[PDB]
Formats: sequence, structure tokens, C-alpha cells
Amino acid sequence: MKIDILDKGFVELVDVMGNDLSAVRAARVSFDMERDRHLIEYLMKHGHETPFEHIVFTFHVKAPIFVARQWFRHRIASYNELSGRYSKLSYEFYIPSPERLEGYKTTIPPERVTEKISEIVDKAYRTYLELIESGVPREVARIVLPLNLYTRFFWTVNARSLMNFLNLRADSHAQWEIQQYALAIARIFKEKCPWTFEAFLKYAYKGDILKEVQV
Amino acid sequence: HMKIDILDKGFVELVDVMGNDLSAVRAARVSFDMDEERDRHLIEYLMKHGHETPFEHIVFTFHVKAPIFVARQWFRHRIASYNELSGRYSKLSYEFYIPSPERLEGYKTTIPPERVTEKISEIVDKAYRTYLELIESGVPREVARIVLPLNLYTRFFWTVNARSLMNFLNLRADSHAQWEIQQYALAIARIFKEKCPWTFEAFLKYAYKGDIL
Amino acid sequence: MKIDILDKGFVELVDVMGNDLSAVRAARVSFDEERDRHLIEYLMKHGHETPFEHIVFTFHVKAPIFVARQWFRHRIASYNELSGRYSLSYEFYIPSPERLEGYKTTIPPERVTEKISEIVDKAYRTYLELIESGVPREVARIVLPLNLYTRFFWTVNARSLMNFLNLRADSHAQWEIQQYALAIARIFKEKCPWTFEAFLKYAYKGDILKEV
Amino acid sequence: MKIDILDKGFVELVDVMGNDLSAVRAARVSFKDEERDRHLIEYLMKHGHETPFEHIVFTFHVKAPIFVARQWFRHRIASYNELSGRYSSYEFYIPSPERLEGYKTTIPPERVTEKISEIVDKAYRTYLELIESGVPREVARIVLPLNLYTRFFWTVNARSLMNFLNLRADSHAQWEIQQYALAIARIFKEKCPWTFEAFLKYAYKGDILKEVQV
Ligand SMILES: Cc1cc2nc3c(=O)[nH]c(=O)nc-3n(C[C@H](O)[C@H](O)[C@H](O)COP(=O)(O)OP(=O)(O)OC[C@H]3OC(n4cnc5c(N)ncnc54)[C@H](O)[C@@H]3O)c2cc1C
Ligand SMILES: Cc1cc2nc3c(=O)[nH]c(=O)nc-3n(C[C@H](O)[C@H](O)[C@H](O)COP(=O)(O)OP(=O)(O)OC[C@H]3O[C@@H](n4cnc5c(N)ncnc54)[C@H](O)[C@@H]3O)c2cc1C
Ligand SMILES: Cc1cc2nc3c(=O)[nH]c(=O)nc-3n(C[C@H](O)[C@H](O)[C@H](O)COP(=O)(O)OP(=O)(O)OC[C@H]3O[C@@H](n4cnc5c(N)ncnc54)[C@H](O)[C@@H]3O)c2cc1C
Ligand SMILES: Cc1cc2nc3c(=O)[nH]c(=O)nc-3n(C[C@H](O)[C@H](O)[C@H](O)COP(=O)(O)OP(=O)(O)OC[C@H]3O[C@@H](n4cnc5c(N)ncnc54)[C@H](O)[C@@H]3O)c2cc1C
Repeated sequence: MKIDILDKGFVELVDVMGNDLSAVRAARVSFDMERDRHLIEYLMKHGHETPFEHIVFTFHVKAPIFVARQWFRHRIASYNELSGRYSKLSYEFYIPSPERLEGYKTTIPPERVTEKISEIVDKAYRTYLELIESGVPREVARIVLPLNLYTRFFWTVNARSLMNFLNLRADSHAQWEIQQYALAIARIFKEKCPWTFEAFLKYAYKGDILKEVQV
Repeated sequence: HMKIDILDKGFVELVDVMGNDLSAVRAARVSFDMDEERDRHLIEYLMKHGHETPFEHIVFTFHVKAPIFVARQWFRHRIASYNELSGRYSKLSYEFYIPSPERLEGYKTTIPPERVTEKISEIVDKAYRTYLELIESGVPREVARIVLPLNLYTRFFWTVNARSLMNFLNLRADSHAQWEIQQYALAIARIFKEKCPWTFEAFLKYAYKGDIL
Repeated sequence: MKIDILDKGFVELVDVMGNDLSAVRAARVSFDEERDRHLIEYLMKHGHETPFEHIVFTFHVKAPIFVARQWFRHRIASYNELSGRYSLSYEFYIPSPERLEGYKTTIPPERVTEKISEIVDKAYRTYLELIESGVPREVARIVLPLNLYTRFFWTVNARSLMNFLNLRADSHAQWEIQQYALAIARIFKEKCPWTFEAFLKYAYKGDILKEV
Repeated sequence: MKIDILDKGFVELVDVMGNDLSAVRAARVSFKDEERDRHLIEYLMKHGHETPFEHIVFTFHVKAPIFVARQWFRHRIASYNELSGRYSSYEFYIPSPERLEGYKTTIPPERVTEKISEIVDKAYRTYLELIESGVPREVARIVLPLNLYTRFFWTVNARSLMNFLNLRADSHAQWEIQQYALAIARIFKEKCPWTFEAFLKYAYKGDILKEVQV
């Protein structure tokens, strides 16, 4: 599964451990213990979250650094990113489409706003090349590249933490760009753990957009 | 699907696994934006210089059955997930850990070791019979169970990743730890070895701190 | 500050880092009572709790082991229990007859209390008989019941502390742990009145704290 | 106490709970004898009993370049609170020619400083231009360089702080963040002198802290 985000980014599922039943098996130990589907619903509405920690995912994500920084703020998880110290950075930046500024009255037209951003990206990247070409160390030459540069990383997280992540990013208060990545994460989650997902929205989900956007 | 019996009535059973040795290689190799010969070499490299974040992408789920005094020690490992049987929600099964005579291999005692075994079974039986008694007299299960000894068996699920798993082994797979916990740590290591050959070997060679593996 | 719990336990404050204003400084990233207290309620009401992690406490607790097993399940915190390698005593929790109040039991509540005492004595004697006999404590102590008292140091921050109160300062929790949580709650109120106030009004998920 | 780092950054102490003895008291689970209490710190450190050191806590206020904060926020056992770029200054980290010392370059070291200052100025110009044009802050800021300075509060306990020093107060870490960990180390030394010495002697895995002073 690979979903395309923005103009050049993406969310891709690498691996998965367990499914809805993993949560059920884990919960049975307490009381010595169709019907299973009813237990998940029960857990969800009564606040028994731990059982869901036994479902785990690993995603491959390519996103603009300003999005990555917000994502990494989630501590209950594991990360592994491409290094800007040990690698030659590619010429890939997130250039917002004109429709992104729709809703805001601006002096200059959306195409103009979009034209300038690209321009600054070229001057920035061109300079980055002179320096690397001139013998400057990569780890120091990259401080000139803008926050709209694309980066890649792996993310391993369990169901319970993932639901905390959707509560916060698949919401209208979070930035538009990362909301797009949230929907992709939500979609994949629904495909792998449909019962848990349904119960989530119906009982514990605190955000707004997932109750108005299919999958 | 593996299972290993511990002590007289306990066990360690593997329920699931996510990934393998290459999971660590793929998570790491993504740093340089990038063959069998190379891959094993990479894992040892990471292990040598302490780059352990990549091994966090390997996960295990166990099902354990052990006495309460062992479980308590085990639960101190916070970087992991747990689900246990509730003593305040169901009737408790007459299953206690009774040490065998050999347990005293090295200690000379007033009375024969066989008698120590007999004595332990007695106080356990007496305590168990009082538990059933108070229960049938209408006493709340959560209250009646407080008379039960620490050798009563419990059960739980444990989901943990490879990095934390290696931390558990450095601490419990060691002679300084109690003999009962060692037995369980040995079982955890045999399963870890089975599923992650390269990683397990690299661990024993450039990082394992214990002394019984 | 020390509060006695049950028949021989307690919760005592050992140290504290910060107060309500610690959360205000963290949220504004820098360094008028009215202005600050309005922010604390603002953050509480919208779910922005990270600022409260910058407040921390360290308690010294003395509880029965079964109460301690539930308590230790709270992973986002620090613990240190007595082992007898640096600091051992032997006392047990014997419920009062009022504990069985409400339940209609076969024998008198006063007899339930007696039977618990009897077992404790027999279990305790057997234990000493084994030590004087030459069995190492690590083995001998496994015959001691779950109502055996222990002690530990607990260091936890405000965010996690409020999670602890949402689960233990509640009727679904066991009565014994409830008593310890009520104690934890009073001390918290004393050191962070504003934060405690806002907690009860917008985020407190339990029931018993609003009744006492 | 506050300490300057790089061309415009710093590390500032905001608060602290406990001292060396807070570990001693936690290890014994109690509450006097210096020779003894200090002897225990060393024992704990030598035999790996590190949980007692979790009972000492700090809060720092840091100002640093975004490419430094990113590497830093990587430490999960800790608490963070940064300034909002999409809601909440013309300050960027401009390397000195002495920073490119030891590297053979086709152009004068001073030219690098000038090449980097130029783009920073350009970018910043187009940014302030977009803001005034009506473009939302969260959008117009995507054109700013990774060397833009940010600020955050950091609360971490002594055990976790020792892990940070192991990895960052070391020659394998970028030179920039090495400077910050040195300041972190200095404050830590001042507040918990017994733990720091024991740490350096029995557990520290890095290199520079045994070479440089405080
Ligand atoms: C009435 C009652 C009955 C209970 N019955 C049982 C039972 O039968 N069996 C049983 O095993 N337990 C039982 N518990 C314990 C309960 O399941 C929790 O373990 C306990 O409340 C500690 O909570 P926590 O996980 O939220 O907190 P902490 O472990 O202290 O964590 C605080 C927060 O960080 C989180 N977190 C920490 N680690 C992880 C992680 N690895 N993955 C995802 N999120 C994480 C969550 O957001 C959490 O709320 C019971 C508790 C109560 C109050
Ligand atoms: C021989 C032996 C004797 C012992 N004696 C005692 C005793 O007298 N008293 C007692 O209370 N316990 C005792 N213990 C338990 C021990 O102190 C730890 O609680 C136990 O090993 C759990 O380990 P951990 O902290 O390494 O693991 P986890 O909790 O699973 O943590 C793994 C890693 O994450 C870390 N970490 C997690 N959370 C935090 C945090 N909040 N702050 C800083 N770092 C963190 C560290 O890098 C740690 O190694 C003993 C254990 C052994 C093996
Ligand atoms: C020279 C250098 C180069 C680096 N290069 C890269 C790179 O190319 N790509 C990249 O992505 N990162 C890179 N890093 C970051 C590195 O991978 C770690 O993320 C960083 O050092 C944070 O360390 P930590 O995990 O030890 O600490 P913390 O996250 O603060 O954790 C402290 C302790 O608790 C633990 N712990 C916490 N959470 C978990 C968990 N979920 N599972 C198991 N144990 C846990 C461990 O015992 C740990 O040491 C680099 C770091 C250095 C110093
Ligand atoms: C719309 C929006 C705006 C934001 N604005 C800002 C801003 O201006 N400044 C800023 O600094 N950040 C900001 N953030 C980041 C926010 O403050 C959190 O850091 C982020 O949401 C990560 O969430 P978390 O703590 O719930 O998750 P995780 O770090 O993944 O933790 C999950 C659970 O474990 C817990 N937990 C983990 N560690 C600890 C701990 N050490 N102590 C207590 N509990 C713990 C809690 O129960 C928590 O819910 C913003 C986030 C959103 C979604």
C-alpha cells in the first residue's frame, strides 16, 4: 500500500503485527477468559485502552521537514530518518499549488505567490551546490536549504499511540499539510483494523475531520 | 508458536512477531539513502557502536505464566506493554510454586530439605482453605485474596521490542538476579535467538552484559 | 505533610519542583494573578497538557503489596522499593469490621477480621521457622501473604499524576487504593491550587473527588 | 546561570529539584554521613543501579538553530515546549570562517560566510514580502533556512541527561550540538558534583568530557 501526498510526498505501509483479534486475545487474560467484535466496542467506551497496545505498524514516509518536525513530537514510538549529514540532498521541495491560498485575499495572485516560492528554492539549492562543489562539508552546507525540502523516515508505532496521533493531527486545528498525512494513516489503519477503527470514531475519537471524510 | 515450561507449573509462550533481522537493516539503511554479505556486517556494525534505534523495529508478543513474586520484578520494565489476570475479578486456581528439594543445592539446613518442601505446602494449603472459606461466606473476592501468599501463579501478555528485550536480558539473565527469574530470562533468550539469529549473535558478542548466556 | 492510610500505612511528601506558575512559563517559553490563572484553565480546557509536565513531585509511600502492584502499573514515572540491601520490617494490613459493611456475610465481620489475623500469624511464624532453619529469605518470604506492607519512593510529573487520579481516585478502583489516591490528591491541591482547580472542572474523569 | 553558544544561542537553567543526596535517600527509601553517602553514589554508578538518579530533575531554557533542535528533540524520555512557527525573529546561525578550518576549499573561507549570509537575506526578504501580501504565516515560513533559531523548554531527569551527554558530548556528533552538551554538562556538574564524577569514572562512554574541563 502506497498513498501519494501533496505534490511529491507519500505514506507507505512496511509491516504490521496482529489485527483486531490481537486486542481481544490480550484482553481475555483478565477474566481468565461476533462476541469478539462486541468486546472491542466495550473496551473502547469504558476506557480500557491498553489491550490495543498489542497491535503494531511500521510506515515509510516521505514528507517536507516542517511536517516531519511536528510528527516527531510524538514520543511513544520509534523513528529512523535519512541523514542530512551523511547524504547528498535531492532537488525536491514542496511547492504549494495555487488552490492552497484560496480563501485568503492577497495583494498578488496565487500564481505569483507560488512563482516566488519556487524561485527562492532554486537560488537556495543552486547556492547549496556551489558550496558542496567548493569543498564545504555537507553537514554545514545544508543549513541553507529551506524547511520545504523533502525527507524520508520509518515509523513503528502501536494502535493506542496511533489513535492519539489521529486525535491530534486528523483535526482542523492542526496544519493542513499534516492533515493530509493523517488521512492516509487513518485509511491504512481502517483497512487493517476495521472493528477497532469503527469503535474508535464512535467512542473515543476527539478530532473532527474523520467523522466527515470517508476512510 | 513456540512454548517453554518453567519451574513446576509456569511457562513462556510466543504469540506473534513483527519483522526479522532485515527489518533493522532496512530501517537503518534508510539513513544513507540506500546483499547478504553486507547486511550481516551492518547489523554487527550497529551493535558495536551502540546504534540501537534500528532494532526497535522488531517486536514480540509473549504469554507468560509465573508466580507473583517473579511477575512483580518483571513488571518494573516500563518500556513495554502488559495485560494481566485480575485477582479482584475471578476465583483463583490452586496453583502455587512449591520449591523442590534441589532448590537448596548449597544450603545446609537444620531440617531436611524435603521437610522444607512439606512445610511450604502446608502454610500454602492452610492459607488457600481460608480464602475459599471467606469467599463462600460472602466476603468480596478482592478482600479475601489478600491472605494468599506470594508464590501464587498469575498470567499476562507482554509486547516488547528487540532493544528493550536486550535490556531485560542484561538484567535478569545474570547470576546476581534470583534463580526463578533467571529461568524465565533463559526462555526469553531462546525464543529471541530463534527469530533473530544475526541480531542475537551480535548481541552476545558486542553488548550482552550478563554472565549466564 | 504526612497522612496515615489504612491501619499502618501512609503517604508523605518528600520534595517538589515548581508550582502552578511553572506550567505558565513553559507554555509561553519565557524566563498578574488573573492573566496566569486564565491561561491554566485555557490549556486544561483544550487538552494542551504538555506544559504540566514541568511540575514534579516525590512521595514516600507505605502500602500493602497488593495495593502496590496496581500502583506500579503506571509506567510514566520513577520508582524505588525497599529490598533490604540499603535500608526490613514486617507488618500486615488487617481490615476493620467496617470494611465488610454493606455485604451480608455468613459469619460476623468481626470473625472475617480474626481469620485474616490468624493466617498472618501462622504464615509469619512459618517464615521465621524457615530462616532460623537456614533457608535464604529470597525463598522463605514466598509464603508471606499479599497484605504484607512495603515502602517506596515515587517521582511523577503533574500530567501523569492527573492520569493516576483519573483512574484511582474513582469508585471503580479498589477501596484501599482509593484511600491512597485521595491522599495524593490533597497534597497536590496544596502545592498547585490553580492547576488542581482547573483539573476538577474540565478534565477530571473520576467521581469520588467531587464528593469530598 | 546562563551560557552563550554559537553566534546567537544559549542554555539557561530555570529550575532544579534535589541534589546528590536525593539519589542516596531514594536508594535506601528513607527520610548525614558524607564519606558514606558519596561511597554509595559510586557503588550505584559502578554496578549499574541507575534508577535512583531519576529522582533528580532539571528544566532548561534553550535557544538554538532548527537543524540542532531536530537532532536534540530526538531524545524521547524528556519533556518539550517550543515556540510556535505557525503562531508565535531575524536570527540565523551564520558560521564563522574558523568553522571551515581544516577543510580544503576552492574558495576563501570568508566567501562561504558571504555566500550563506546572502541566501539567508534573500529568503528572509521573500518571506516578509509574502506575509504582507496576505499569505498565512504557516505557509510563508516554508522558505526559511534550516539555520533559523528557535527556543524551547526542556525538563529531563539525571539518568536521561546522562544518556544525552553520552551521545552528544562526543566527537561523532555534529560540532554545533557538541557545544550545547558542554554547557549542559557544566550546569549538571555544578548541581550534582558527586554524581558527575562517578558518571565520568564508571559510565561515560563519550570522549570530549574527559579532555575538556567542566
Ligand atoms: C478499575 C481498574 C481496573 C483495571 N483492571 C486491569 C486488568 O484486569 N488487567 C491489567 O493488566 N490492568 C488493569 N488495570 C490497569 C490499567 O489497565 C492501566 O495499566 C493503569 O491504569 C495504568 O495506566 P496507563 O496505561 O494509562 O498509564 P501509564 O502506564 O502510567 O501511562 C500514562 C500514559 O502514557 C501512555 N502510554 C505509556 N506507555 C505506552 C505504550 N507503550 N503505548 C501506548 N501508550 C502508552 C498513555 O496515553 C497513558 O495513559 C486496571 C485499572 C483500573 C483503574
Ligand atoms: C540484581 C537486581 C537488583 C535490583 N534491586 C532493586 C532495588 O533494591 N530497588 C528497586 O526499586 N529496584 C531494584 N531492581 C529493579 C531495577 O532497579 C529496575 O527497576 C529494573 O531493572 C527495570 O529496569 P530499567 O529501568 O532498566 O528498564 P525499563 O523501565 O524497561 O527501561 C529501559 C531503558 O529506558 C530507560 N528509562 C525508562 N524510563 C525512564 C525514566 N523515566 N527516566 C530515565 N530513564 C528511563 C533507561 O535507559 C532504561 O535502561 C533490581 C534489578 C536487578 C536485575
Ligand atoms: C552521532 C549520531 C548520529 C545519528 N544518526 C542518525 C540517523 O542517521 N538517523 C536517525 O533516525 N537517527 C540518528 N541519530 C539519533 C539516534 O538514532 C537516537 O534517536 C538518539 O540518539 C536519541 O537516543 P536514545 O534512543 O538513546 O534516547 P531517548 O529517546 O531519550 O531514550 C532514552 C532511553 O530510553 C529508551 N527508550 C525510549 N523509548 C524506547 C522505545 N520505544 N523502545 C526501546 N527503548 C526505548 C532506551 O534505553 C534509551 O537509550 C543519531 C545520533 C547520534 C548521537
Ligand atoms: C494543533 C496542535 C498545536 C500544537 N502547538 C504546539 C506549540 O505551540 N508548542 C509546542 O511545544 N508543542 C505544540 N504541539 C505539540 C504538543 O504540545 C505535543 O507535544 C504533541 O501533540 C505530542 O503529543 P502527546 O504528548 O499527546 O504524545 P506522545 O508524546 O506520543 O505521548 C502520548 C501519551 O503518553 C504521555 N506521555 C508521554 N510522555 C510523557 C511524559 N514525559 N509525562 C507525562 N505524560 C507523558 C500522555 O498520556 C500522552 O498523551 C501542538 C500539537 C497540535 C496537535
